[PDB]
Amino acid sequence: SMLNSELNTKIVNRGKEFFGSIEKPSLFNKGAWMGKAMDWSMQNEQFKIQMFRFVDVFPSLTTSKLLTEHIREYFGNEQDMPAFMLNKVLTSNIEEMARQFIVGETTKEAVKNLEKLRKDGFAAVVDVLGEATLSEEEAEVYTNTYLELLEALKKEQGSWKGLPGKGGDPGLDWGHAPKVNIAVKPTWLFCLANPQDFEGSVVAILDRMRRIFKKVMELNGFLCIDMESYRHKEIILEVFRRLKLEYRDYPHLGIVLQAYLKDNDKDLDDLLAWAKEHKVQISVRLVKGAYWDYETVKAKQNDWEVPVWTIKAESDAAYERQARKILENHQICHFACASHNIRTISAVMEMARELNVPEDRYEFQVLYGMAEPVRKGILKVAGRIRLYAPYGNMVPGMGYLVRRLLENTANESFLRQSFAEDAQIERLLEDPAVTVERERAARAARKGLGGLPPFNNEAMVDFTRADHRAAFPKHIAQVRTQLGKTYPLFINGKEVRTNDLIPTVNPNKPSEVLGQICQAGTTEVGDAIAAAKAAFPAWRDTDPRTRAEYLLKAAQAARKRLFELSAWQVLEIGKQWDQAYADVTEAIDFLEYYAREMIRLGQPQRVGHAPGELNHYFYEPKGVAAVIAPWNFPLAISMGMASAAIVTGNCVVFKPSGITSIIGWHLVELFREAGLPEGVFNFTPGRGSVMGDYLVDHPDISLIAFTGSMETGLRIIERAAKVHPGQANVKKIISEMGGKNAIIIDDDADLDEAVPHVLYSAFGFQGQKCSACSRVIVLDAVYDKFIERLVSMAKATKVGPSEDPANYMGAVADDKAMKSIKEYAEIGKREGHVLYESPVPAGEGYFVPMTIIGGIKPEHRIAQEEIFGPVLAVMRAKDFDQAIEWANSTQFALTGGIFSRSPEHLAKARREFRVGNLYINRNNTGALVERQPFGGARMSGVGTKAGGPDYLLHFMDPRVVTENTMRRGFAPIEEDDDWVD
Amino acid sequence: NSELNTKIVNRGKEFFGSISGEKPSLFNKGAWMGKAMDWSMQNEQFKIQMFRFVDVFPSLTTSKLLTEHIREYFGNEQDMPAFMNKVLTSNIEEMARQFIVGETTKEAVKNLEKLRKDGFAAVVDVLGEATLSEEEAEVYTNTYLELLEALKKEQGSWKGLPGKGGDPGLDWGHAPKVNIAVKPTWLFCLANPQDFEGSVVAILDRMRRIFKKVMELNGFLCIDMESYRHKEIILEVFRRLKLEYRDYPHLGIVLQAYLKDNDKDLDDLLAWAKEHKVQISVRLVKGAYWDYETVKAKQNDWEVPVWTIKAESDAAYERQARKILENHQICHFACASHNIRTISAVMEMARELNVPEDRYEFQVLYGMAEPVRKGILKVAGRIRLYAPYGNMVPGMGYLVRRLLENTANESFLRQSFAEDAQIERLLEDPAVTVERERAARARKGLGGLPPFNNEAMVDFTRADHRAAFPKHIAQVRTQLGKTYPLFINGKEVRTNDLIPTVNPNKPSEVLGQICQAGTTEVGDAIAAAKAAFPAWRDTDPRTRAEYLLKAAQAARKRLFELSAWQVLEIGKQWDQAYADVTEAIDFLEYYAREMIRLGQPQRVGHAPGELNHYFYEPKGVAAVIAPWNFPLAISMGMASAAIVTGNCVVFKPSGITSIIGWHLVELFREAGLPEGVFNFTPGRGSVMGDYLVDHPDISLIAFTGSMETGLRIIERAAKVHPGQANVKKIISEMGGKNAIIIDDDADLDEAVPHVLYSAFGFQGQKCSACSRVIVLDAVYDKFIERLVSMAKATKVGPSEDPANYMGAVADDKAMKSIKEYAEIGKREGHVLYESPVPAGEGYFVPMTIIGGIKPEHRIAQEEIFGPVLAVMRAKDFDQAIEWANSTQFALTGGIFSRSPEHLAKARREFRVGNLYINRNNTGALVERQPFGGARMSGVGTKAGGPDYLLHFMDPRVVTENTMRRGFAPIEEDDDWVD
Ligand SMILES: Cc1cc2nc3c(=O)[nH]c(=O)nc-3n(C[C@H](O)[C@H](O)[C@H](O)COP(=O)(O)OP(=O)(O)OC[C@H]3O[C@@H](n4cnc5c(N)ncnc54)[C@H](O)[C@@H]3O)c2cc1C
Repeated sequence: SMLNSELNTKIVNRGKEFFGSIEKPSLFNKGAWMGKAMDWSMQNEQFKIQMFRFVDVFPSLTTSKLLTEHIREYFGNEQDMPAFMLNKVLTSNIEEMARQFIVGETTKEAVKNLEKLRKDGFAAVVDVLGEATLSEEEAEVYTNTYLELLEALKKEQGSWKGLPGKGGDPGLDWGHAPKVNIAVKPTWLFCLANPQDFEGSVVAILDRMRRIFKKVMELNGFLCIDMESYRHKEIILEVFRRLKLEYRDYPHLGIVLQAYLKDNDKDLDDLLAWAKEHKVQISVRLVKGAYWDYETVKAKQNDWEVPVWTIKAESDAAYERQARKILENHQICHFACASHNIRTISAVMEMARELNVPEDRYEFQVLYGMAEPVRKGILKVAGRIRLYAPYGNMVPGMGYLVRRLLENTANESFLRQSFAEDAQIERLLEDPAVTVERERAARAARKGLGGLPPFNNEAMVDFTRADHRAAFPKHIAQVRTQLGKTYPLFINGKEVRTNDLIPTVNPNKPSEVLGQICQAGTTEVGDAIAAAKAAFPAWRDTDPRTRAEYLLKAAQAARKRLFELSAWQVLEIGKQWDQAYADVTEAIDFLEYYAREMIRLGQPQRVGHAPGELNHYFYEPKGVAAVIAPWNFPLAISMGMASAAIVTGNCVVFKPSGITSIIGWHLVELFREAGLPEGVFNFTPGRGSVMGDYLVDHPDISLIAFTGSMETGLRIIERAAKVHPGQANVKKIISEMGGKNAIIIDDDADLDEAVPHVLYSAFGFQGQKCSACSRVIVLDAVYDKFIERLVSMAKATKVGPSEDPANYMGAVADDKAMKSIKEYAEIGKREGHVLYESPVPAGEGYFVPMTIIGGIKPEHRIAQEEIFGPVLAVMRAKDFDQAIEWANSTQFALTGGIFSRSPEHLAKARREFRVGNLYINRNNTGALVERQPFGGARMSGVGTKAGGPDYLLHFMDPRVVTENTMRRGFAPIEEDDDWVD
Repeated sequence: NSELNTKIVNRGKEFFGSISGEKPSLFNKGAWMGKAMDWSMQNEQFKIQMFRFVDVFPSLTTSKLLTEHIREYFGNEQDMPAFMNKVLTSNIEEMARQFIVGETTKEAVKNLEKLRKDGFAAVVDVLGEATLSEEEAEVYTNTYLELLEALKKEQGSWKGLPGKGGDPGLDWGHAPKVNIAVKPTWLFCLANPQDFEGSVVAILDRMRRIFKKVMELNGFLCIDMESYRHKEIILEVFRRLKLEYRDYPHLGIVLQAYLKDNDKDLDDLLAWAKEHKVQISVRLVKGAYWDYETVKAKQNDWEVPVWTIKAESDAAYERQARKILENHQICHFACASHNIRTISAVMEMARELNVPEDRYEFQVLYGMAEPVRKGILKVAGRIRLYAPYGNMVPGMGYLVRRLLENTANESFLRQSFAEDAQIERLLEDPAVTVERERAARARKGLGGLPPFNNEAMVDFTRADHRAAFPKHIAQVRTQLGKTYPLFINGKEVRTNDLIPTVNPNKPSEVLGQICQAGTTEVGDAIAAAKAAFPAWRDTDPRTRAEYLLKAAQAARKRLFELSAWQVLEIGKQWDQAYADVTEAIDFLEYYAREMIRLGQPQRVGHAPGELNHYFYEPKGVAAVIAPWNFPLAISMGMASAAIVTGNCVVFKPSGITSIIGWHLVELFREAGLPEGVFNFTPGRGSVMGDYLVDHPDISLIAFTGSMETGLRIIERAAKVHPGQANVKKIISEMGGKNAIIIDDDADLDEAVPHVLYSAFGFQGQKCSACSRVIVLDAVYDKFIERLVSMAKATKVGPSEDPANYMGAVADDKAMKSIKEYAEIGKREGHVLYESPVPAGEGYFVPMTIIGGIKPEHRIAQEEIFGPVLAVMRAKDFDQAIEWANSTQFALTGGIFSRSPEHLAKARREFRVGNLYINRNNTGALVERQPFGGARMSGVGTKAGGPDYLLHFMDPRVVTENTMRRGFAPIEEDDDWVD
């Protein structure tokens, strides 16, 4: 509009006067060493990656040997290094870089330097550096540091003259602002902060934030609650709202809001409306946001909507739009403009003039140590400028430095464009709404096959959503209205009841009987095999695209029942909410992936190129498949094995585990809803002592798909090898048989990541995963530090019923598992030494303590035998060679992990740590279809990888038809013929 | 010459002018044939339907067969072109009569006289189904004798065709009135340059009988030229018959200008005639087998023997016609062509060389190119019609060839009379056409390697290939008597248990002595392979593939030598031995390329912040237990596949082909393969067989052999013993009981020799061999008569003599086992044929055919692995399929059928691992026919195909979280936001 253009002219002219008054920030001073290192990082993305990852690992390089080797592995030798580049050249320069952005390493030093900044005319908001909070003790250390800082500031602020203002209180900064202002990171107050336990996380954080806030109010100071990643945004908003209402008359409490979030337009509207409704005032520090790359990656990894804008100008436009909304509401909402962008700052200054906002309702904030000319200009133009000033230990100071280097050298950074790229000032001061429309239009100007979308994994449950948080209590309650049923066999499209019933109960409350399961005798199993055999010829002759359609229909049937199917798993086998939902989404992924794989593999392909001849290569099913499924992934692996057999043209006789037979019945419901032909899927739970060998030995079985224990799998393999009278085929074995999986913790591991990932790998679903970490192999010189943090984090977690989301893990599968795991725990405590043994609930339930045992060596039984429970063995390796040797010292080879930031050690692990799925710098559990096709060799399996592009072939046999096309000396010319044209 | 070329173009222009727009009957769109060919020429799919229908038509001998084939080829009435049941039968029969001068000798003679009254001479040809026996050769021979006796009685009453001078009793004053053409291979059912001398003699002896009768009436005999396979044979028949009757002028030979060889062949033949002071006659043609020769050569990696630009054949024709005309004193000339440019060229060159008219005449095929025929009559006056006569069944096959000829895209007749091609282009000097076309002309590999191609088959059209086997067999006999040790960890290990290996066709000939490994030595070889495995596994896949490539080049340089060893050690025929070695080479070249393709880790998934790479790992030590019947091919295939995938091999060759097994030692050592990667441990199964299979350090077993042993291995290998690292992977091929179905509409000219070769090639010792031929009721009696009659022509004897079809079986144990099966089968069904065998030493089993066999019989179920063929009589096609599927095996199968419905039913329900349509069911090639089956024939692994190497490995995934401190590198295939 006309008015829009007139204000834009004022902003652009203010930005022009801003640039004209300024000279480069010190980070862009290419005379200094950090300016040279950053200049080459901005020209060479390969070097940027090396340098920034080096600074990240640098604080763990605690010996001369670690440091020298990492320097060579990251940067090469002295020949390949850049001109400005050893153990002294980098160490002093990197440490000097990190000190550029921190106001001190101790509280006393920080307070002295904060006083110096005041005499230069700058206010401050003080922040405490820290490694990630992984325990209650660490949360207390962080909390008590703020309390210590506030006590030091309390004794000094009385002697500080307020920064000069235009009027008001000469004891206050600019006449109105509190002299003491601190910022706190909420998740640093609770190591288990997680919206899966929303109330518990809010309360734990609020209780510590309240203790800090009371001290702040005694000082008449300001507390700002910082905003972190999207995972915790709603938690943090709720902490702010509760604390504000507890002290409704105290004005000096702020919250950060992130303009790069699509949610923020609504979140700001909501918070303003909420403050009006409750008749309180608030303060907002508006930022763009600090986690852009992380949010984009994390959402894409989980098929979630990306919560951030992804055109940089959209964040700039959102900031100016949201800053206007705050300034319009200045009577209720104090404003802190937190940006280094001259356009953004100039826009806020002119909007404040347009809206005639009193100066005591807005101030400007920049980070200590950067954008100095923008900082000096704000001081000279506005006069109210506060530095965000972190202080503390150099180890988290190094991580902070990396984030600042990333911020300043980003391709889209306003600072880089202004002071490194010689950008045109007109384009820099452009209305970002104009930039948005241009970038969108340019963008407006992976494919599937056969009209189907490409494969994508089904979205994980998203507990940032109120509706997802509410769904599990709702659907667990709805499931409890349908208990007590008798589940029959399902054979040839008919329900068949038998007189032999086995109850299935809640492992966390065994007095809760969920239903009764009919058991098949050998007669009923034989009927199921016969029905599968009779259905096989017409199913085999069904078009592969048509067979795949049944799987797609079953996938949509499960997708529509996702929370219901999950709730059943919570009760029948003690899955935690996330674990249950991930089991159902994996089942859906198998269906969607195997449908597409059969479509891909179902068309015959010409092979060879000789003329006068056509050879077509294609696949045939085998016949009847016995599918013997585990309880620990009761829908995922059951549906994967069964649907793979079915879509490739076989018919299935399915034995679910005797303790997850209701989940097994879900397969019946899903295939029935898909309209699958009768006999193609038959459901025969039964007693292995009655019908187990019968099923495996039967001459009409052509394939056995099994996931379970090594002892049972090896026995099945032995028995299936025999060809009985009337047996058409050599029986094909698809077998997955578990593991004894290790994670290696290298000297240079990032323990803030390694500790929580190891804890989840070991104790997620109380360790009942073939992929679970049961050995953590820790390098000698990091052992004591790692186990202290691991044990301290373990002590914060609670063991209890899985329907309660506050519990980390709960009861194991049944009484037999409990007895067997407890025996293994006693064996392990005699082999090594107990480091942690959790409390468990009193009363009923198959509870085994969360157990960590140290001093374990490869000779020990709990270093070799799969326990399948919450028992973690900690092993102390003398060097990295022994760590790999120990990792490889079992009969198994299923999964493994390594936390290391050494290129040489990672290369050695990739080559020699020969598990079927090796994970680098993350947990070794949670494989996804297509991304991590899953399975191993040695005693862990027969080298079949479910969820990958080699799997379906195992359910089939190849066939070739060769035709001589020549008649009377002529043959049709075919497209791919080798000919003479 | 430009002036000569202008005279030729003007001569052609007058020719087209004198034709007056007339079209040959095949291009007359007012007639039914013209409409059918018009639509065939506009619609390639209909051409295929109509031409294949005319081919199958003579076998549609019942009303049901006919009705069903019409519907299957053409659809229902609504789906048919307008010009289109009894109407179809009569129109096709009328088409065939257009090209045939009669059905009986008396009718042919009467119609040849009518031709004379219209001014045309003739050369008479006898129609016949393919000669598949000596009796059929005698019928064909005696038909020419009968024709000549009839012509002898008539020719004296024929006034000679008018000429300008010479003898009034001869045609045009000089040509004999009786002129016949004979197809040499119709005189011998086993004509094959692999037995060059035997083929020449057999053909020559019958050709001489015909020639004597020809000379008795002062007639002309022309020896026609057939496919390139027999070209040198036929040239040699002509030269010998010429020299036996050096003074008799009226003997001709056909030469084909579409052959690259023909410039030299014509020159050689003229020089030969000058050297021997004889005269010759040449009927120069372009050639009748062009599509076949191009296909056959491409199928065998042979140089295509024909020019492949059509103008090159035209240019060769004019060049070679000039050469003949220049040599008219020695060489009489028949210009056999329907091409007005070609004809005009010959006319003008003869005029410019002043060639006497008695030294050249013109020939066309009866019933086609009618305006061309008439124009030659008018301008030249000396025009002879090639006139076949005889039975309608071969008459239909001849009709198809004529329809193909007339409607070809490059046909001069199609271009002139269907396509309205420009006259100036039609009459252009074809040398100018060649240059323009060659100018216009002016499959890839991966990583600097050429694409995979199968190694060329031995080519016995070449004198050097025919001479190589006797020379290399003799060299092998200078190498007999050696002791062959074990080969373990790069070292020779001798034991004191020696087993001789002898020639199965002459057991008194001892080829050598083979050391036997005990369990100690097998344990040592397993230990050596296990110790070599870590560094071999860590060797780059491209480097491992390089050892296979070097081994293939080492074998290629020794091809005839390696072949000769197999002739003597296991009784391979020359072709079978060479094919064994080329298949070994193919495995090496193919698996090298496959490992290069599979050796690179691939990114899987597309999520950012994450890299997943999917790749493969070897297993460890592989036991390789190889058969004697493909002793280099399958040994090298199984061993090289295990090796290239990063495993190490302990290899047990068969106890009766251990010298061939030692060739793997020689080849891998020449390639420089690291020690311990390949270990050679022949041994007694009763001493070390279970020990090798049971051993805990074995991770994979690759086996080809009997079902009984394969199933034993599968059972024992499933056990996991203390210290065993892996569940043992089985790669197993266990033989078959393979059937070929002969449908009612089968082309028996093709089916009979393909069944014979499938059943008796390498005396039936192939897992793929046809041991059951399932024949539809209504064609049973005719099929077995022709099969037995062909079998009777073949000879059983030593494989080093190429005259023998098959020879001795593998050893004394096999001979006794097979002979016992033959006796069992003779009590179940009824003997149809039992060949003679040589007297004296040798493990000979008669070539044996037994009829009346039913699925309940032992020899319809049990694999005999020898020259014993069961013939089964099925009452209908459903029963034929049911009987084909009635065994416990499912390895190979064949069907001869020209019914789309029956072929579709076979493709779906005849569920063998390798089904072959209208050809033999043996002889699978790498990549073209990946080989192997399920049921009791194997575990679904297919050697020579793109799924095979994965069976020697296990997959592995590395997943890396690439995010540090909130940032990750962006990778090319990331799902991102730009
Ligand atoms: C009386 C007589 C007897 C014959 N006897 C025999 C015989 O015993 N053996 C024999 O092999 N043939 C024989 N032929 C020849 C054969 O049957 C064809 O009639 C003849 O080749 C057609 O040649 P053209 O000059 O009539 O027609 P055109 O249309 O001029 O020439 C067609 C010919 O060119 C050749 N040709 C087609 N495409 C290509 C290409 N892409 N590249 C290179 N060359 C190509 C083929 O030879 C084809 O037949 C005989 C022909 C006649 C008239």
